[PDB]
Amino acid sequence: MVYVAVLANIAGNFPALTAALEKIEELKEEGYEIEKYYILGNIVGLFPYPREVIEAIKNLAKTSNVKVIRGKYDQLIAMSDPHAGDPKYIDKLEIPDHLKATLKYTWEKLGHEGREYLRDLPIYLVDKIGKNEIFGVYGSPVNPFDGEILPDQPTSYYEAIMRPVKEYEMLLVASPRYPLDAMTMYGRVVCPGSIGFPPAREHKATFALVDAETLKVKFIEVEYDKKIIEDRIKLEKLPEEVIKILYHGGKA
Amino acid sequence: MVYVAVLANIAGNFPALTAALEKIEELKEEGYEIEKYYILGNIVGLFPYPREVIEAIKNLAKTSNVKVIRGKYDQLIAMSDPHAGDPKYIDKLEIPDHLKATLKYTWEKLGHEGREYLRDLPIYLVDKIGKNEIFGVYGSPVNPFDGEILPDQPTSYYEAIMRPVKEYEMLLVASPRYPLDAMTMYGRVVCPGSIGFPPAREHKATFALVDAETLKVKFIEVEYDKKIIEDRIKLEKLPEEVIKILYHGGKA
Ligand code: NA
Ligand code: NA
Repeated sequence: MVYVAVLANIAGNFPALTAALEKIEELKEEGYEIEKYYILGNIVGLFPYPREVIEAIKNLAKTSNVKVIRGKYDQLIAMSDPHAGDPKYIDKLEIPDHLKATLKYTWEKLGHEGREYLRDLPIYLVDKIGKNEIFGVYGSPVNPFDGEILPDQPTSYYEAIMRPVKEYEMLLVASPRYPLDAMTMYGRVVCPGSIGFPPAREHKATFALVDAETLKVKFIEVEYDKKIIEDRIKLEKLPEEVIKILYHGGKA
Repeated sequence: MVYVAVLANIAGNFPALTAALEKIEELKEEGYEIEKYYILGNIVGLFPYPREVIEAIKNLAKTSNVKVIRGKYDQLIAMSDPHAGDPKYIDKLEIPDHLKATLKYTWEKLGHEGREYLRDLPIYLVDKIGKNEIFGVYGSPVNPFDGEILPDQPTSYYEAIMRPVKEYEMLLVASPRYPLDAMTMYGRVVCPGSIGFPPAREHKATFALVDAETLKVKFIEVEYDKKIIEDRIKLEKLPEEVIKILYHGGKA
């Protein structure tokens, strides 16, 4: 049958992304036919593989239908003056010291072409899975980049969030960080989980496959190598906090 | 020919809305074919005619194709607990004093049925005006409710704002509060003007008619009676500050 692959929060973690894409190639040998991909942010920003992540997405988009939308971290980079000489503007932003470091590094490594790529990324996902209209945004409908839809809340919580977008059958968001599939009277609120941004310990690249016909959601978890990411963080001189996030999780 | 009427920022000003609608009816008698209406927020919130504004729209929706989206003020009311006994939460919001007064007034005057109506209002407008896809939001694509797009800026300013929504031919926003029609390489950024929220002195109910085939924008200005609004403000014991905004304009 046919499913739509939904991924989110790669956050510059190339190994996690590669593991996920390879699992998908394998599932296609298992009866899954994947007509298109939805990739929610953050795309880059935390882990040291910004260029490899974008290249992998660009390559996928050439042979498959890929719709990508930017996340908070992507926007913090894209919003900078196009010909800024450095990422110093970041030191004034109200964000943790560790994020300031990774964002600066990302800004630099991306170069002008990488930064322009982020600037071309849409903010909103408006498409249909099957014959069903769906809407997608990084944070929440009320606030695209700073809004946070929490996982583990009662149906009433999700019902109120879905109301403003009740014309859509499904709302796709990245902020919950964990697999979420909440049916409400106004439609379903869904989070595919997190690809490369660990929410806690023993993180596994997580994403979702949604049935284009029935809209049912299946969540997939795939292991990836954290040691090579740890080594890269060290080699690149990034904050120890980034390693702590890798193994114990952290919030956006 | 055929046009789509675009209105924004009624802000509870029934007399202004009535004047605009009546002008539309006159233009129809003059050969203007109106296919549908787009009514961007703020619907209610500042002036004392919340119930009458909603009733006028509802009746319009009965006979014509009308799509409405909420604005900042509408959201501040809709976000409240469905069974709160008063609008006291508003006093703790970081908004000017006069707005607390008018929002609380609006909250109670709306009644449960009125507030529920705002809660059903979509946040985003996604439609086609002919073969042209369009997107609409109150503030800005980056921040739906708090985002502000300025008028009278260089093309480069609007270009950067259109880029994240470049999949659409036209972006409709209310925040500029003045007629705006800026063409960029990524599409046009348009503001129909303000229907009932004066940005300055001698304000006239302003809206736009968009050519359903050429996407050409025509702005219309209509006069309405401010004295009856002033009198209503006084009768309802609302801030003198609202009368000030009425004749000298005020900011959202
Ligand atoms: Na729905
Ligand atoms: Na465009």
